[PDB]
Amino acid sequence: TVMVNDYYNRSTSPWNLHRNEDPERYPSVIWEAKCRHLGCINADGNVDYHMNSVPIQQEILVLRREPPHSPNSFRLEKILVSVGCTCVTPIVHH
Amino acid sequence: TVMVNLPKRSSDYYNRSTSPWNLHRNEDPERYPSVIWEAKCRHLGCINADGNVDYHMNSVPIQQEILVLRRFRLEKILVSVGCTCVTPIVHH
Ligand SMILES: Clc1ncc(NCc2ccccc2)cc1-c1cccc2ncccc12
Ligand SMILES: Clc1ncc(NCc2ccccc2)cc1-c1cccc2ncccc12
Repeated sequence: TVMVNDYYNRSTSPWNLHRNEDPERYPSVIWEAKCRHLGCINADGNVDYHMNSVPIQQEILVLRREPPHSPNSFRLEKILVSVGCTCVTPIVHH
Repeated sequence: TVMVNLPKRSSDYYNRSTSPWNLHRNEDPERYPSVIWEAKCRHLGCINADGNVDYHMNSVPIQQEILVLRRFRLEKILVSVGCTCVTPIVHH
């Protein structure tokens, strides 16, 4: 316990941004990515299913009000967020 | 003033991507967490169907704003989490 005071439009695996809001959380608003397509954009600008768009996830630190509905008392929490998309081969080498 | 009660690589996307990336160690002993693993794109370009680097396309890092604790105050920093492939800006 302590005291405390456009490029994605040009991607071959493009995404949209989605508002993730939670007043019981700091930061209250987190911008999450959702891939537009299951395939990737090929050279003619069409979705190609020989490759797949996949979201990249990241574990983010967050402050959660503890106990519920407290203006100045928080607990440190980790959550998983989608930060963007990449284009991958659908097969795995494992 | 508020009261606060107090790295791995588990996905294979980094290697399966047309914009693959490596991880670099970002360490700060007066910070929580002290170690963060940041992505860096492997190539300037992206991998084509033949397995070769296409220098016309661009590999670019995906950044995310994250919360860290510094010796105790709260700070927001930007971190690279992966890379995507984009078509370049080719007009004014
Ligand atoms: Cl410009 C382009 N070039 C290649 C690809 N995918 C193929 C590829 C990926 C990696 C390495 C080699 C080749 C896609 C696009 C592309 C992206 C976004 C919008 C587009 N709108 C119209 C036309 C193309 C678009
Ligand atoms: Cl399998 C493959 N297929 C297509 C691409 N990029 C072209 C493309 C992108 C988007 C839409 C259409 C076409 C790249 C790869 C590829 C990716 C990763 C490693 C590889 N290692 C060897 C050979 C290919 C590899």
